[PDB]
Amino acid sequence: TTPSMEDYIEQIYMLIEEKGYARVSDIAEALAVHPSSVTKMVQKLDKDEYLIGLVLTSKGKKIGKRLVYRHELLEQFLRIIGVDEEKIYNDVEGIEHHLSWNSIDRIGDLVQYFEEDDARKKDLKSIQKK
Amino acid sequence: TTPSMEDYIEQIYMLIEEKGYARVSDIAEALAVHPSSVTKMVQKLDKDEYLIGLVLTSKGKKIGKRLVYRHELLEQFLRIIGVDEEKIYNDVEGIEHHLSWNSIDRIGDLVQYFEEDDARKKDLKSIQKK
Ligand SMILES: [Mn+2]
Ligand SMILES: [Mn+2]
Ligand SMILES: [Mn+2]
Ligand SMILES: [Mn+2]
Repeated sequence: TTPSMEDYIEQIYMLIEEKGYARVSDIAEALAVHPSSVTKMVQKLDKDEYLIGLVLTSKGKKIGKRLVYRHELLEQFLRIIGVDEEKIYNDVEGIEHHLSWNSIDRIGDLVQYFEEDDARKKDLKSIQKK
Repeated sequence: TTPSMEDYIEQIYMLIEEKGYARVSDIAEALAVHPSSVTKMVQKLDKDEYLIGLVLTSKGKKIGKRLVYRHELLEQFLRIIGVDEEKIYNDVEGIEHHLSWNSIDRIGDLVQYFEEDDARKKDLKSIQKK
């Protein structure tokens, strides 16, 4: 659909999960945008049936859950392959909305690959040493 | 060094390697943008000393070479993990300029990990089957 719209749904979903609701102020503060800009996006999200304070439609909820899943999987992926922890978040934030579901699912299989045998993680770590 | 600037340097570097030179028209066609947009960017890259008959400076060449390496490595990464070939290019294009060097290097180690022992690739493929 749209990276910005997705980023908003992701943030709105997280806020609802964290607080039980999503205030415009909290959205604007989390995205570091002006509250007026949030107002415009919300009205658009409303028109597109992602939501109706504000409440997500089942359509918006399904997307939010997917976006959180993708963010979490990507952090786990970068963490597993050894990226410095402090750099993981910004990298995930910048690539998460530009990956196809095919890539996401293959990354999921990759994470599973390393999780079923610690020897694989060690072998990968050895390569980093080289 | 914005993502847009990097994408232009990447394209300019590729055109020079492919044809021996980079015409505004070819850059405009490759990026699917208006020539005025290209001109504005080129003037900016000139001001920032990446280029000067578009000719890259050593600064621009170093970056261009890195960007091509990164693009190729990212395609190999998605390829190795099983992403459908047809979807690889668009994914790489959208994430390549949003990954830290730390992530790129660890992805490089990951690619090396699979390339050095095909048994690892087979094991990864078995998981995709589950
Ligand atoms: Mn996001
Ligand atoms: Mn995220
Ligand atoms: Mn690019
Ligand atoms: Mn590229």
